[PDB]
Amino acid sequence: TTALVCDNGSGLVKAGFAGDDAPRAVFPSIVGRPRHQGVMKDSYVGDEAQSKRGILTLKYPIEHGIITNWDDMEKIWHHTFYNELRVAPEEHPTLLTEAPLNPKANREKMTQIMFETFNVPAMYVAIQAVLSLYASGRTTGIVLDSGDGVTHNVPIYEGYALPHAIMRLDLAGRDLTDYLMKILTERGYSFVTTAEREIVRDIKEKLCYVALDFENEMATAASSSSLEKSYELPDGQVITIGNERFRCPETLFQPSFIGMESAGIHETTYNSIMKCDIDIRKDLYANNVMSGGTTMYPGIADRMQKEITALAPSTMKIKIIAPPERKYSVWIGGSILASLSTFQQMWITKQEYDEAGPSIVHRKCF
Amino acid sequence: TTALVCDNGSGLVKAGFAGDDAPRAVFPSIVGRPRHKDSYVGDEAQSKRGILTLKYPIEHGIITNWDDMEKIWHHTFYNELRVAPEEHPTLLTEAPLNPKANREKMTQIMFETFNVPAMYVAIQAVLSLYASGRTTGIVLDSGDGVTHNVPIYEGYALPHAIMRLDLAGRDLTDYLMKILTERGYSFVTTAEREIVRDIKEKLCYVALDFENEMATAASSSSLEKSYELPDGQVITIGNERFRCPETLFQPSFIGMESAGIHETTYNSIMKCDIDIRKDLYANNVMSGGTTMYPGIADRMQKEITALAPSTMKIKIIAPPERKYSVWIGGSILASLSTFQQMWITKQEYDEAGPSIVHRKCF
Ligand SMILES: Nc1ncnc2c1ncn2[C@@H]1O[C@H](COP(=O)(O)OP(=O)(O)OP(=O)(O)O)[C@@H](O)[C@H]1O
Ligand SMILES: Nc1ncnc2c1ncn2[C@@H]1O[C@H](COP(=O)(O)OP(=O)(O)OP(=O)(O)O)[C@@H](O)[C@H]1O
Ligand SMILES: [Ca+2]
Ligand SMILES: [Ca+2]
Repeated sequence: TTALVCDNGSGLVKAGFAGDDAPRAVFPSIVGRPRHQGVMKDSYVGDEAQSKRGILTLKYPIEHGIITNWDDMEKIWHHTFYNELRVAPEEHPTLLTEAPLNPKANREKMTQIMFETFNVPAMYVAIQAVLSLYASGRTTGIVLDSGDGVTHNVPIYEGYALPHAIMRLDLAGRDLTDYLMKILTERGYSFVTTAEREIVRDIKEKLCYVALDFENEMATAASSSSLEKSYELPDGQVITIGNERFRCPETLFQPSFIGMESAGIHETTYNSIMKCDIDIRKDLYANNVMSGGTTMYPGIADRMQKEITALAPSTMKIKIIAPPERKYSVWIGGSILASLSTFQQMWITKQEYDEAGPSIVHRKCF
Repeated sequence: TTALVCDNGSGLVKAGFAGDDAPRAVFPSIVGRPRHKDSYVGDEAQSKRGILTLKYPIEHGIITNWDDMEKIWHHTFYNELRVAPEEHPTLLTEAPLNPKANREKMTQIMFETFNVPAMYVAIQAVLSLYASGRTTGIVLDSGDGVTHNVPIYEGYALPHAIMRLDLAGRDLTDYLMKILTERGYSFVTTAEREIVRDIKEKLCYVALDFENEMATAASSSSLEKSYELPDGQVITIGNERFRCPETLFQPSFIGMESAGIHETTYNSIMKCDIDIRKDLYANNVMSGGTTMYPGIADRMQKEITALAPSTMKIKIIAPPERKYSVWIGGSILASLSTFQQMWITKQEYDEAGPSIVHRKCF
């Protein structure tokens, strides 16, 4: 009996089979329906909704990690089981993930749908950051999770997230793509359409990096061509990318670049640690673990180590852990968790759900 | 707000307040009712035994008489602890392999009969293990009514591997009575049973080599101890001292064909995966009143060494507190910050019902 792991994000669904080192299916968390359906019942999910976007209204059922459109979330889950993983959900225990401050009612609804619409034999809901931390081989540390829609700091002590100390930055991967489009248009190129967004996304993921000292790099890029990289557009046209390589992800450290007054990710990290008890801060500073697609920039751990060092006590041991496989560490932590012997008894079974109802899900220990 | 901890056993209730180092209330787990209405509990039921029919609501650790158990809980709250139970979260304990229906009924009664604001049910052996500073190990819990081995891996009792010996302290008392009577004394009445219990708890010990000690005992008087009876007669107890608890290792002494406590320990380990066997062998924790005999840890060490692979590191931990370690584990646990999260609340119970209790995590 193979368990399933589904990590539902704001931008991407990551789904697959417990025991694997990577999600088998990764696709856009988008549902499309024909314009004016409901005021006048077809629907499309992920790459297909995107490819058929022309007369569909496209929606993201999860916003900042939290499910907000239930009907469309059902379509995402259905598609995930039957089209992407090609499984009968009633044959498999299914681990799902949730965002840092997911309301109880939300968790209960997810639970009801899994058992009553999908008929899963068993399920579990884990905190995304705790899974990432587990994947890094720890039960204590502070997770920076930067995805497509939202960025969170989640301090965890001996297995337990500290909810009072969670910090949020309302910017992540999709904002960085849009800003790369903006500033790259400003050079003289034109990146504005949805096809051009796809290209820009590929540039972001291939050529961007976090500057160790931002002002030294701006100067270098202005002095020399040494920081410049070639890039071939789908049509064979080669173009050149300079300081926008590192200005784009600089937004995480300086959200003012997209007109936001929020604290950059180094500040959210510090702030989150400072909300925690002095007795555990040393442990958190030494176990700063980065996760999510938007932590993937070369140079980001180096830059964070520099910033945290500036904010923290002079003698604090600081360490930033950025695992190569951090892009899907939330999913991989789930894969690990759902595969080990000790967790077998942690699943919530259909019989338990039948006797207790959905609030059974809250009594949870991973 | 102070949480209550009630560890209900077959022979004794141990009850008190979390944060305390020991239970404030320890009394017999007995309810008496007139022979032909009022019921009495514990010491008062005993003082009235001549006009009451006395019953033990818990047998081998499992609650079997529910009306009488409700009387014990009521008396514990109101008369022993002097608390209104609707003002305190309450941690209760349970036997290994306590049935699900039983655990649910306990929960129902706490919320619906005693109106507790919150409660929890913890496995006795897990609490003992926790009190000793461990989350993996094998507990031997020997009480008044039953003996169990409970192997525990990272906080979780492994139910397929739990072993039981249907003899414990009350059996050893009776047996001491019998063999003292055979020596020529006579201990038959209930008054004489209390005397013999005192002798058992004061003068018995577990021999390292039984057959050597018997030979020593017949040889000289060097193992004889004097004991003043309440009336002031001084009697002599000899190989009595160690024959009595030898029953733990040799249940045949009282006509039982079951495995002794060294064999149940070993058998329990061997029902567990090889992956954790070394850690179990190194972390044998003794708990319960009937593990108090001087000599018992050394004798276990010997017996387990003989059964285990010759190279295996063996360690038997017998905390001086072990008579109340279940209770003390509960006290420690219920005082922790992170435990406030783990209580089942009345609102949770109202939403889910009694089956909510099983998703426990202590
Ligand atoms: N190598 C990379 N470099 C930079 N960005 C990347 C890289 N790989 C992925 N990303 C970005 O990461 C984002 C997807 O990450 P992730 O799956 O962690 O987010 P999510 O779970 O969908 O969203 P959220 O956690 O905000 O709800 C996309 O914006 C993607 O463009
Ligand atoms: N020092 C001692 N030496 C020997 N036996 C002792 C000693 N102290 C207590 N006992 C015995 O321990 C028994 C009670 O232990 P405990 O409270 O652990 O049992 P219980 O929880 O009531 O029963 P059970 O665990 O079997 O349901 C009594 O039979 C008592 O005589
Ligand atoms: Ca995510
Ligand atoms: Ca007991």
